[PDB]
Order: sequence, then C-alpha cells, then structure tokens
Amino acid sequence: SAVHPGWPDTVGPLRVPAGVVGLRPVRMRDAAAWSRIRLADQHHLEPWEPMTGMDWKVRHAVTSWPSICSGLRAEARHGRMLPFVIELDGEFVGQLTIGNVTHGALRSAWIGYWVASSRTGGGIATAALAMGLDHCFTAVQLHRIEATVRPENTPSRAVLAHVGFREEGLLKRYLEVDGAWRDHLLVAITAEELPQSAAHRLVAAGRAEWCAA
Amino acid sequence: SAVHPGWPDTVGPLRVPAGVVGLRPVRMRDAAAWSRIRLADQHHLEPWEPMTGMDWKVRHAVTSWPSICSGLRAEARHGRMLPFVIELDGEFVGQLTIGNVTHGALRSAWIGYWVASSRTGGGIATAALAMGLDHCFTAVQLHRIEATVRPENTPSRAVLAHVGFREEGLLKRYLEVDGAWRDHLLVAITAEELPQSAAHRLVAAGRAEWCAA
Ligand SMILES: [Cl-]
Ligand SMILES: [Cl-]
Ligand SMILES: [Cl-]
Repeated sequence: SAVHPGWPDTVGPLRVPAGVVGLRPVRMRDAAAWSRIRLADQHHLEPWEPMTGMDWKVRHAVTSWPSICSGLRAEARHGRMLPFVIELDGEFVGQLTIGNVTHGALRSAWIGYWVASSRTGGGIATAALAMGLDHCFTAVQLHRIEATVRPENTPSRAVLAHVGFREEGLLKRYLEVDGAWRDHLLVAITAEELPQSAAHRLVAAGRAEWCAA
Repeated sequence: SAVHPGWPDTVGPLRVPAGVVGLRPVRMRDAAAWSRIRLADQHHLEPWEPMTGMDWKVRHAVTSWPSICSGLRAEARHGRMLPFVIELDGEFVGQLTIGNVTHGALRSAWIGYWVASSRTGGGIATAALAMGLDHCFTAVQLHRIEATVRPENTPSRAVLAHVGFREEGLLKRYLEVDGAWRDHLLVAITAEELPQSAAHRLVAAGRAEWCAA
C-alpha cells in the first residue's frame, strides 16, 4: 500500500469489440494457459523478447511457471512491478507487466505486453495498455510510463502509438534480442497527457459499453 | 441506476479455499460453458429444477443460450433480476441469480444458485451466496433476501443454513419440479442480520485473503 500502491488490484472490466477485457494479478494456476500460449507463439515472441539464455520449450513447460509467478509476485510485494494477466471473457490471453517502478521525484515505470495470436478480435493489446496506463496514473500514483520497442516491430509500434505513446528517443544497442544488441525506440506518455489521450477515450468508451444494461 | 441499482456490476473477487471466486453478469459468450456443464450435470440438476416443458437436451443446447441470456438481461434492465455467473479462477462454474426484485416498502428478492457438480462441496456456493447477499444489501439497496429449497435437498439446505438463512415456512406444492408440484422450504435473511452473519465473515475473510500480496 505504502510500499506497493495499486497492488494487488483488478482493472476494468471493459467491453471492447473483442469482448470483455480486464487485468488481474498473475497466479499459480495460470501455468497451463501461459505454457500453451507461449509455446504456440514461440515464433511471434522469442525473436522480439530479451534473450534468456534458455531453451524456449524448457523455459515454458507448465512446471516452470511457479518459480516465475513467485518471482513476479515477490517484486510486486516490494512495489517494483505490477504483473497483470490480460483476460478476454475471463480467460488468460496474455500479460501486461509494469516494471522498474520508482516513486520519489521520478514516479516512472516501463510497460510491456503480449497477447495470444489465436485471439483475433483486435484491440485487446490497446485495451490492456490503456487500462494499465489509467491504473498507473491513478492507483499507483505514477507520473510517467515508458516502453521500448524495436524499430522493426511494426505491429507493436502501431499499438503503442495508437493509445498515445510518444517517441522520445532511439536507444542504441540497447537489449540483447535475437542474437545481437538491438536498437530500441523509447516511447513514453505522462499523466498530464492521459485525459486527452486515445487511451482515456478507449477506457471511457469501454466502461460505458460494459455498463450498458 | 434508478431503475436497476447495482446492475450491471461485478462482486468480489475473493480468495477462498477453492480458489479465486467472483460474480459477474451473464453474457452471450457463456453459451458453450453453460451448455456443456448443464448437459453434463442433467441428472444432478433436473431433480431440483423448475420444469420448462421441454427436453433437457433441447433446453440446454448451445443455441438455446442467446434467448435465455437476452431474457435475463432484459429483466435486469427493468430492475427485476440480477443474473450473475459464478467464476472460479475466471471460469464459468455456475450461476447466482437474484430475482423478483422489489423496492418500495418491501425491498426484497429471491436468490438462487447452482454450481458445476465436479466443483461442489468446496465453498463455491457459500461464497457466491455471501457475495450475493453483500451486494443485495448494499448496492441493490434491499432489505431482505429469500430462497426456496426442497426439504429433500439436503446439500442445498446445508449451504443456505451455513451462510445465515433462517427457515421461515413450508410452501406446499410450490413449484413444478420433477413431474409434480413439490413442497419447498422458504428461508430468508434480512439486512439487520448481515453484520453478525457467517456470510459477512466469509466475504470479509475472502477479501482480506485476496488482498494479501
Ligand atoms: Cl484475481
Ligand atoms: Cl463481466
Ligand atoms: Cl459450497
């Protein structure tokens, strides 16, 4: 609370074109869904994520999740991360992760996401980011959220741009990804920008739609 | 709403022995799970179910859900029902329905529930009822909730008694169930009783457990 404001919590639900979307904390029983999607989407994920030095299938066995989940929840207990699951109609379809959380005179964090490729409804990732931003700039009392994305990652750049992230810079040789140190764009948005952002319009419309009897 | 206070809404989540439990509105995408479970559980449910005048397999076919769901949601829009789904770890595992809602000088409604047979006897129904009661006595601004249960339905009588329902009477030949008009006990609880009730203790403990980081 003092140590970890806004954690644990849920975010949403919203009703968006894909269905009902929400964020809620990672938990041990997510092992099966997490494993299934991460294994299936290896070609979508492995070359776009930081290198782990591990075999992908070994890493994403069902039996691997407990240690990972425990680690994420430990960081969240220290107020350094907020590890959410993206739900579509109550089902695990990905993760929305707030990381490197600081307060003091910085009050900033990064945000990362991934969504199962099998869910084709569209707007799931943007809704997740928009919910994450609203939660961070209210309950978590943050001032700024940033993200890093390779210039070559056309779909992710579009998702981030859509909800209102601004390009702030180009980080040279920033992260070890797909066998090399790769440039990443740095994008960001601050709390002053949220009310006029697409992210706010998405959440407001999503809540209005959800609340329609 | 003026017309439908407390609707639509979610209730919970709680963490209880069975897992994470919550209530949320019925929706069209529930057709597959509702149909699968109600068909599989025919012989657990049908001896206790008000008669519909049609074959169980016809009534609970996946293509039957849209009209049922639309009807429930229409009644809710008029403030006469609150039709919830019981979730366990985000999955449809039954229903919690508030019906015959009145306000004025009565402020009463009935509550009914069912839980998937493979999941029963684990605290899911008691949690669902406790959440229902809390929601009814706060957001829906009700004063009284009642339920009906056949004297022969020993497990349901135990579930209802556990959370604080009082026996008030025996309704002779009350509902058409399993081929005849069957006696049902009437049980009830009023808002004055909530603070000292097992229902309140369950919800408070469930909220506290959920909030543990
Ligand atoms: Cl949860
Ligand atoms: Cl919902
Ligand atoms: Cl139970």
